[PDB]
Amino acid sequence: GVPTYGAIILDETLENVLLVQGYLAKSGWGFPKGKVNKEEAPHDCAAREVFEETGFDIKDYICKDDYIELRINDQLARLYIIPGIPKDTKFNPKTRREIRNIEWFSIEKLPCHRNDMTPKSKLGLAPNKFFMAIPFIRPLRDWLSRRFG
Ligand SMILES: c1csc(-c2ncc[nH]2)c1
Repeated sequence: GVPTYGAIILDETLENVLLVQGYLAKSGWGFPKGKVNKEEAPHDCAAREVFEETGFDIKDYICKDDYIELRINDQLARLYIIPGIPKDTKFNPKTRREIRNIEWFSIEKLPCHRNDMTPKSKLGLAPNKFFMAIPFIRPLRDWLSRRFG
């Protein structure tokens, strides 16, 4: 799989994160990210995808060692951590044919797993509009604990 790169953008209080909503297969809410181009450097892919999806330029704020990286079905996804972006920042995507909406969400209110259906004696998980974000929520909480207490 081609690796993906993007960002976890937080506000000044460290309470809230920035999610984007796409269309169709990407119909729920997720962190802004995308596939790396041939010969493009990881920090440059992250800034590019985040600028296309949100209109905000992170290049001056990336810290090369501050990220969370997960492998999901043998595809690597890395999101650079970008704290202290004011909640009154105007975000506007390039690509409104790809992005429906852009919003701030409370970190403590986001799920870090989906719910089962063991009320109904049925296997699997119930749908959740935060599917794409879920896998990063517990590692982000643990990384904020370590770096800021
Ligand atoms: C693939 C992309 S996100 C994802 C996931 N979210 C929650 C559990 N697995 C799998």
